[PDB]
Formats: sequence, C-alpha cells, structure tokens
Amino acid sequence: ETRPNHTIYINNLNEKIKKDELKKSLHAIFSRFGQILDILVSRSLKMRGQAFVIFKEVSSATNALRSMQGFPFYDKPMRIQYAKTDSDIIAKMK
RNA sequence: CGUUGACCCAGGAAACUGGGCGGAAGUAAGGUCCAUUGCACUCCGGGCCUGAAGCAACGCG
Ligand SMILES: NC(=O)CC[C@H](N)C(=O)O
Ligand SMILES: [Cs+]
Ligand SMILES: [Cs+]
Ligand SMILES: [Cs+]
Ligand SMILES: [K+]
Ligand SMILES: [K+]
Ligand SMILES: [K+]
Ligand SMILES: [K+]
Ligand SMILES: [Mg+2]
Ligand SMILES: [Mg+2]
Ligand SMILES: [Mg+2]
Ligand SMILES: [Mg+2]
Ligand SMILES: [Mg+2]
Ligand SMILES: [Mg+2]
Repeated sequence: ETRPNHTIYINNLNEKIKKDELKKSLHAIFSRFGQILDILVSRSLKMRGQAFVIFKEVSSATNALRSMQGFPFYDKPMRIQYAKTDSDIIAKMK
C-alpha cells in the first residue's frame, strides 16, 4: 500500500506488450536496484497492465520505488506502490 | 496417437512408477476491434483474421 514491502506493485502498464518481453524489459530496468526474486505478470482481464517485482532486501524495493516513480516505460508512465501483502516466496523460500 | 530411448524432478534398496512431454488444437500465441487502471502468486473476457510446439527417432493419422 504505502508501507514498505519486499515487493513493489507496478501498474498503468502498456497492455499491448507481450508477457515475457514485458518481464525482460522490467527485470533489466529494475535489477539495477538490487537482487530480484521474481517478476509476476499475467495478461488476464484483471491482472493485465500490472506487474509485481520482488526484491531481496526492502531497501531495494524502496529505492526502486521513488527513483522509477512516474517514469515513462514503453510510452506509459509507471505507477509504483509497495505491494499490499508479502509475495509468496518470502515465506516459501525459508 | 503407438513404440524404443535422452534429460530434469518426486517416490523407491531396486525393478520401476508418476509428472515434465506431441498431433496436443482452431488451444497457446500474433494483428485488429471492443471492454478493463485492475493487489497477485496453481490457467482462465468477448468479435474477426491468422495460427504453433512434446526433447530424439521411427511408426501411425
Ligand atoms: N506432435 C507430434 O505428434 C509429432 C509427431 C511426428 N510424426 C514426429 O515424429 O515428430
Ligand atoms: Cs529419484
Ligand atoms: Cs513423460
Ligand atoms: Cs482478443
Ligand atoms: K508399480
Ligand atoms: K509422455
Ligand atoms: K506422447
Ligand atoms: K491478439
Ligand atoms: Mg533416492
Ligand atoms: Mg517417465
Ligand atoms: Mg511417449
Ligand atoms: Mg488468447
Ligand atoms: Mg478467440
Ligand atoms: Mg518429433
């Protein structure tokens, strides 16, 4: 939401983009900010235009957040929040 | 779809078994047109057009 999460929630994503290449482009732009646990993207009716990237450390998520906030990606301005709830791996990876 | 195999994973002392992995399907995916600004982590909106593939080989449609 607005409380620092390992995982950022991105939206206003250009839905015209194919799935894997939407990752590929996302994973590159963001891996700069730190180790990246995974990137989830569905093009379903209600999951499209949105991506979850999960970082190892919280600080990576935080830095990725404000730095990239509101920038144009594929001709559309990203909106970034902290994700409302922790991504699954965070537990599973224990 | 069948047979004989490769490789990964789970179980098993093992033999092997299951999945990954085939005619799958007008599915995935692609173009367009509509509709959606959507908080998820076991697919998964609709129309038209186009349209695949198991990892290898052979056999069969
Ligand atoms: N998809 C398939 O069933 C492939 C069969 C084909 N005859 C082959 O040997 O590869
Ligand atoms: Cs085994
Ligand atoms: Cs198999
Ligand atoms: Cs469509
Ligand atoms: K048996
Ligand atoms: K098989
Ligand atoms: K088969
Ligand atoms: K399409
Ligand atoms: Mg064993
Ligand atoms: Mg087997
Ligand atoms: Mg077989
Ligand atoms: Mg489709
Ligand atoms: Mg259709
Ligand atoms: Mg073949």
